[PDB]
Amino acid sequence: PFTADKGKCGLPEIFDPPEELERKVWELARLVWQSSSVVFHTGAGISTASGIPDFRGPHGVWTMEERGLAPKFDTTFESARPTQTHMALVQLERVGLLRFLVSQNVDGLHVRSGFPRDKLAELHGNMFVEECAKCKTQYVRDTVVGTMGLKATGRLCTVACRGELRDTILDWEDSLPDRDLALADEASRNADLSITLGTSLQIRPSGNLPLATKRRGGRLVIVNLQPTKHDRHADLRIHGYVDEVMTRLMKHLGLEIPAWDGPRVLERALPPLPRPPTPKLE
Ligand SMILES: Nc1ncnc2c1ncn2[C@@H]1O[C@H](COP(=O)(O)OP(=O)(O)OC[C@H]2O[C@H](O)[C@H](O)[C@@H]2O)[C@@H](O)[C@H]1O
Ligand SMILES: Nc1ccc(S(=O)(=O)N2CCN(Cc3ccc(-c4ccccc4F)s3)CC2)cc1S(N)(=O)=O
Ligand SMILES: [Cl-]
Ligand SMILES: [Cl-]
Ligand SMILES: [Zn+2]
Repeated sequence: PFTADKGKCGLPEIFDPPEELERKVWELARLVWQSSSVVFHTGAGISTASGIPDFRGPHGVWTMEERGLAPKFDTTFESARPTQTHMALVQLERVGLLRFLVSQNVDGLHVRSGFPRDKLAELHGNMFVEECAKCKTQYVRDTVVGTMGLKATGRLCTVACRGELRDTILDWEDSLPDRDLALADEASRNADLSITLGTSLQIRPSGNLPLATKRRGGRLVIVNLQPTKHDRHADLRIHGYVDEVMTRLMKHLGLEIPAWDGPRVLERALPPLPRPPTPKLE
């Protein structure tokens, strides 16, 4: 916990030039069109444009620790708004173009964006979510649960139980939730397209799940400013700001990015909406 390996921190950013970027986002559009089963994998990089610093980027929580500096928040977790990328992923699921979303983010923002919980794996837990130790019932709070490390928050269960409520934030030693990880693994293995968004993929087993798509001929796309662990294994790497890549993709796919209504919780995916007809590819 003092000595916990924090991986490689503050590696240089790569920026694809605009023509190369435009050409790579079109090829990402082509792979989404061809894919039966698209799984998205998200890391702290999708929440940097909403004021929340990442871990290993130039101004990351671990990077600044290594240099004896403090990370800088431009928001509270509570006042944080989902990004363009968060709202793009909401819409891609609604029109049936995303099968499953796996996130390492504890920032609560996929849930607040209105993303269906039944298509989300929160591998490292959720700051707004507490769980009953007895009935395993989860509560999505409008404020951050004040503890970390699967501790007692001080509230009791209201299930028609008085079970002790605990946070969902894994400590370094704590293994991933069996339900979320099993569902993340399954969706990853069965995917023909895995797209990683603002993750450096350095955490096991979180960062290895996109590799499971590569078995039986699936395609891997990494979108990230820095190198990631699995750059070698990727069919397509896109070095740009994830908001720019996702707005450009959504425009190629015929899809508008929807308004955020403010914080809302959807437990179960609604029936799919109409989507644009597919272009002729080959
Ligand atoms: N706007 C942006 N657009 C694209 N990429 C970005 C952007 N901003 C940052 N990045 C990139 O996004 C990447 C973010 O990678 P990391 O910072 O390792 O976060 P994780 O989600 O992988 O951390 C996993 C766990 O490790 C921790 O201990 C916690 O337990 C976490 O849950 C960087 O390479 C940035 O270059
Ligand atoms: N970007 C960022 C920066 C800070 C926070 S946080 O202040 O809410 N807080 C959260 C817990 N960590 C400590 C950890 C303890 C155990 C860890 C761990 C669990 C499993 C597998 C590997 C692991 F390393 S990490 C400190 C920051 C949140 C984010 S966000 N947008 O949610 O990703
Ligand atoms: Cl904090
Ligand atoms: Cl819908
Ligand atoms: Zn209970």
